[PDB]
Amino acid sequence: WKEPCRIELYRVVESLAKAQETSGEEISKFYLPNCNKNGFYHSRQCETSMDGEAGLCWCVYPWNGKRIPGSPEIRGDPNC
Ligand SMILES: [Fe+2]
Repeated sequence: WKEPCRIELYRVVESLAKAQETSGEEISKFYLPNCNKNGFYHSRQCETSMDGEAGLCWCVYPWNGKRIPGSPEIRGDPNC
């Protein structure tokens, strides 16, 4: 797609909404694609947190949102 992150974000949000309907426990962290305004992926991708815990972050190729091999994953800005 020309805006792969934007498209994925919409789909993930829809899927999350559906999952929450039947979810056996309230999920307070989840991954929403972190998109730039052009519809691609920010180099940094972070888990969304709603529980006062830092989300995991990792680094991705902006054109596909796939984790860069050998790049770090930490609960903080990995400095991608
Ligand atoms: Fe970026």
